[PDB]
Amino acid sequence: MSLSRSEEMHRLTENVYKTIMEQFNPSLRNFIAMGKNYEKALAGVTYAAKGYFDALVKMGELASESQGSKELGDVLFQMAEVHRQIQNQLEEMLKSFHNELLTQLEQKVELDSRYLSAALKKYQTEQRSKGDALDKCQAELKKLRKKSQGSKNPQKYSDKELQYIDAISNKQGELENYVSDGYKTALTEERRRFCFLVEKQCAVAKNSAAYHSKGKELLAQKLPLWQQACADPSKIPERAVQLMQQVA
Amino acid sequence: MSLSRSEEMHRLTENVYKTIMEQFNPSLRNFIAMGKNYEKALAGVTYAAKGYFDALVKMGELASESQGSKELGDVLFQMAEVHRQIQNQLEEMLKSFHNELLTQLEQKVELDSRYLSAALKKYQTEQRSKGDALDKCQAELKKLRKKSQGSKNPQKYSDKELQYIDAISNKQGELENYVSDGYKTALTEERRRFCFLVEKQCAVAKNSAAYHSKGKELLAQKLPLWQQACADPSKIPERAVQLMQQVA
Repeated sequence: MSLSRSEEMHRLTENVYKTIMEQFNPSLRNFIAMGKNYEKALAGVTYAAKGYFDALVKMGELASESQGSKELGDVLFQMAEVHRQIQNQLEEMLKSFHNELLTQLEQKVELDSRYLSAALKKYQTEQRSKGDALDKCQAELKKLRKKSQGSKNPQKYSDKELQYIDAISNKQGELENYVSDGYKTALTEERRRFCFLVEKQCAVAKNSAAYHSKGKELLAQKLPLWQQACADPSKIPERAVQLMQQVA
Repeated sequence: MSLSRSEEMHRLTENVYKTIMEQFNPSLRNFIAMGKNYEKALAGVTYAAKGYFDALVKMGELASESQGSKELGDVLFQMAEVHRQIQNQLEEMLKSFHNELLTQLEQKVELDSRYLSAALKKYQTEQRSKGDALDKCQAELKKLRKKSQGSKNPQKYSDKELQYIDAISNKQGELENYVSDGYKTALTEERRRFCFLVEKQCAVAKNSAAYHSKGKELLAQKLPLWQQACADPSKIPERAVQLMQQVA
């Protein structure tokens, strides 16, 4: 009963390590690879966005120097400025994505390769030698019982038999305790790794939220004004109207 | 005066067309090229993000199948879902950036490349023609005024002079109206081009704001729940606590 249940925990414990080594960590390596690709792609946007908003600033310059669209100069400059602020918050999340998520997860899989192997082998080696010491102890008592039973004075050898019964109970206790500790440890190892992944994700999501809220905020202020500014393409500047009046 | 002012307005009108052709359109062509680069960079994020979120879903599956982190499966699945909805808004801005901004601006430069030259030529030709017609009338008056002295019936002379003065002021009105209308038209041409650019950018920014506000909203409501879910990496599942109790 205690044996059955203990051997089951032993199986469960082994399955946990096997699952981390064979499923969790290889899938996590793929997640990391996919994340490096994502980082590469987002970083690619950085450079491209800058030549875009530089080109936009250039149109703002031309507008500044125009005969009748000078107002649209500052509008174009503020469109570029809004981006500059947004793209900066992006770069903040990109730094945290690299430094806090990717680097930390990579360091963790790297450590695990030797750690999990070693931790498993140590568990297996010790669990086995504890079982073996118990088995040997049980065989020793069984021999002693066969000897004492077929003897005129069975009482004589019983003090050693009682001592053997104690040793057996202690060893069985030690084995069961070792197995239940190993099982709690295995579960803790499994859970800490999922939790760390979720923790790292939350960290970048907090940076994404700050990035998006900044984007929303800056556009809410500026967009109605930009929409109003370009709203009348037929608008002649005062100087031009005065000039036309002079030729009249 | 009016003729030197009219000539000045002629200069300013030619300057507008020259500036559009020599500065605005070549700079807009660079802006379009930079836009295409920005577009390809954004397109590169699309499938990189999909690979990353799919890898996150795989981690969610493992968590679902785990011995003691099952509730983190749902957390990981919903991170991918939030990612996906946000990425979907980015794709709508990408769509309109292409279909509306880049496509429509390119259409505009291409029209100018074939026709603006002709609008200028037409204006220049009609302006010169109206200027020649005024010059002719003024010459006729000047010629008449050489035989002004000494003639009989100064009244019949005045009647002739009045016909020439009327012809002149008619031709002068025509030229000056043509030149002020030309100047107003050139200013409107310049302004329309700048306004259209600003208008296209406003349409993209509106899509950007929808994207940012979506990210902020979804993250505002899910993030607290994500942060709490992984807040205890040492939690042992109930079934396991009972298992260990049974043995001991």
